[PDB]
Amino acid sequence: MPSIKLNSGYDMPAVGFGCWKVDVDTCSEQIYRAIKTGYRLFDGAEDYANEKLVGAGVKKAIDEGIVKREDLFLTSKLWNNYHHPDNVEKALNRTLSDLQVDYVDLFLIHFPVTFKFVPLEEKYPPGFYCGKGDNFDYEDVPILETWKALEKLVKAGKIRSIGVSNFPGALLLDLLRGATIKPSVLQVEHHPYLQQPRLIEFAQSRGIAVTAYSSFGPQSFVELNQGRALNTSPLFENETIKAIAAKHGKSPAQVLLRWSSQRGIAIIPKSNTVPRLLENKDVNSFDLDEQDFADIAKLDINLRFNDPWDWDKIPIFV
Repeated sequence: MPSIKLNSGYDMPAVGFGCWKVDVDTCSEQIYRAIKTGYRLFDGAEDYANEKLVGAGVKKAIDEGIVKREDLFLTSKLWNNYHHPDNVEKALNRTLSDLQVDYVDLFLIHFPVTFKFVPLEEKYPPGFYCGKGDNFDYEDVPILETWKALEKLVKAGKIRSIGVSNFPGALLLDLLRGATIKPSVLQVEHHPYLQQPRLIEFAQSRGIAVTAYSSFGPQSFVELNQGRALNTSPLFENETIKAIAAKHGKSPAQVLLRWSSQRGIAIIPKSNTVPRLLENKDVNSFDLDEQDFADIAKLDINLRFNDPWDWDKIPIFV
């Protein structure tokens, strides 16, 4: 129901359905199911390797008359091999073709990292393959060159709003100096173990909407192993989160999502189950108070789960 007005003039649903890590074999049906339930924003990306599957679910729902295209907010993200201005449109055309749509509502630069271009006929999506066997290889395309190509695509009608994912403050600040169309959205890893409060305040002060990912902190096998190795509890089991949930008669999941949604940050949880699907859609049924916000703020330990340093020592967050 609630909406964030982007600096581009369009309304972005505050609560969306996250397509990152969705089960491949049920993806189309979950998308359809989610539209039927009332979800309108779908947060996707070229790297998720499921945009055809998302487009088929979307297609089904539009065909049965449940929603019109203009009612949906489809986000995709430009992958790291496609930053050169010759190639940004090739990537975006594949997204649009996969999604079976004529525009996307939001197209983000996925990471400030420039992998060497790989033809889409060779491998798609390429992931960490950079055309040099198992080795990473990079190309010298400044962020602003990519941004200017995105701007061109906005003016060509293929994208409504553009933004960035996984940008630190200094890089976002420098982008703002060269941008003609300002970034509308900043999407970052955001949970009580990685709060980055000055980054949030910065983005919000410039009228940039913030979308959180990984609102639940560690969830994958690897992230929960790290957690155990660090003697750090999963957020669902964290004593502060459980105390606040108990206090409000709510689940830890609901406290985690509300923490963000109450501060005006967009959320895109994986809702892979009809129980989660309905709980995650009604997160705004209670308000955290000032003491809750103070208790949660103490949890910040700068624990970052999504770090290109881990890929190839790429210094994005250093």
